Amino acid sequence: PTACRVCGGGVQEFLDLGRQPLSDRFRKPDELDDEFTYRLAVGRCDSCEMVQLTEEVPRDLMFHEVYPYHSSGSSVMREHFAMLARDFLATELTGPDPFIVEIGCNDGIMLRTIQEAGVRHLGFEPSSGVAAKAREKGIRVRTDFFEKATADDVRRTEGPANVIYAANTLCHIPYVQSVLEGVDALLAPDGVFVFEDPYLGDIVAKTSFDQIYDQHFFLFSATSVQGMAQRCGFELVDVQRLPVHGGEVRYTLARQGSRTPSAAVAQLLAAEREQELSDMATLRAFAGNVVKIRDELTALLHRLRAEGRSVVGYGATAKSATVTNFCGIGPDLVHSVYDTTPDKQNRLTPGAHIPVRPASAFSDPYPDYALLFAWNHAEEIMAKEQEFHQAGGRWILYVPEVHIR
Ligand SMILES: Cc1cn([C@H]2C[C@H](O)[C@@H](COP(=O)(O)OP(=O)(O)O[C@@H]3C[C@](C)(N)C(=O)[C@@H](C)O3)O2)c(=O)[nH]c1=O
Ligand SMILES: Nc1ncnc2c1ncn2[C@@H]1O[C@H](CSCC[C@H](N)C(=O)O)[C@@H](O)[C@H]1O
Ligand SMILES: [Zn+2]
Repeated sequence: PTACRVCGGGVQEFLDLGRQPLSDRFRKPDELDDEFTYRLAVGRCDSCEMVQLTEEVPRDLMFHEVYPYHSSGSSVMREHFAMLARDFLATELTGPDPFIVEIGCNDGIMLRTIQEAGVRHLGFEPSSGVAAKAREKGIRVRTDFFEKATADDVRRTEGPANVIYAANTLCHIPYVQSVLEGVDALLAPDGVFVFEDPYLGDIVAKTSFDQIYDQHFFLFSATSVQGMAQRCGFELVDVQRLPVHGGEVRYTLARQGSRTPSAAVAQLLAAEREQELSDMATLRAFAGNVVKIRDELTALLHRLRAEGRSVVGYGATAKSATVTNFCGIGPDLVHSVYDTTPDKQNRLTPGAHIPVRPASAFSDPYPDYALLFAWNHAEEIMAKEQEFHQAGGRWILYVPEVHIR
């Protein structure tokens, strides 16, 4: 039985994805085939409605010098964060001498615009190789985890932050209480803590179970974020839905009664209550659809092999680990996975051990099918891969349902 990371309440499981490897550990073909596994399963707190995993992977197993994800590899995301940065420069960072702190700045995808504006800033990025890529752009970065203590250090030496921002980062952090204590110590009395992460509403609507893997500890909703804020002295004052990463919410927290919540907060809370998003029965129905997609996807891939049709994957996403290991998909069904990330090329995917090859290798003669694990990047990827589809190759998607197009 598992205690809620936010409130200490009881977490009831509704989905068990089985033994999983680390999502971003790509081994060389010669490397011995052991690896760390953990049980991936998800539950909902009874008190605060926080959806969360029931086993944590230690932070240092996930975030360290070989973290292979470099945010700046997507043009869509580069544009997304530039705009977010400009939006902040125009609103929250108009002070004299404003200060913005980003938790999980990675290769500096967001902070580059802040630095280029001459605004004082600090990235926390415990993963030293991406941290280094950010410093190369001139960005000020601390190779440390953000938590209560390092936030106190930063308050002490740099004074309060007008904005603390985290993208695709807070949901990676089981110790959200120490984070929030750090925000409390660091943030200006009139500041904002803004974070954006994959949205439970979108996961449930699209049955995108591949959004569940080791680094996604929390699947936030407005209902559970409002509860978490309230419980720590903050308040949810705005929400914005975002289409990136398969569907996200950007949550804006201010200290309690410092600002008036936008109409958008009540409206989303009401949609979720109306749709019974976080009712155990809804989440269990989602889990039932998860199994259906597994069963349909494997039936398709085995049918393809029996009809002599070649299948590869496209995008060696962290997400794809959950798919290949839960579904039992390896090299006998999907021969290679094509990917743009140098640190993942000439390696095997975790658990399933499918060879990863450079995307530049996905070329004539094309395979018959490409299983699109990077389905959140469909438009960006398919625009670069017109020749494949023109030649008659087809994509296999499993979100929101198994289908070919
Ligand atoms: C755009 C594009 C990507 N690709 C390849 C590159 C990447 O390996 C992967 C895409 O991964 P993408 O869906 O962005 O992140 P992943 O699920 O891994 O998830 C990661 C892990 C992390 C930090 N924990 C997180 O939360 C999100 C933000 O990112 O796909 C191409 O080959 N061609 C392309 O044109
Ligand atoms: N406690 C913590 N403080 C700051 N960053 C952290 C952290 N725990 C993990 N991270 C970093 O959080 C990042 C999650 S990946 C998301 C990166 C980027 N913000 C983007 O949206 O694409 C990784 O670079 C990881 O090393
Ligand atoms: Zn709780």
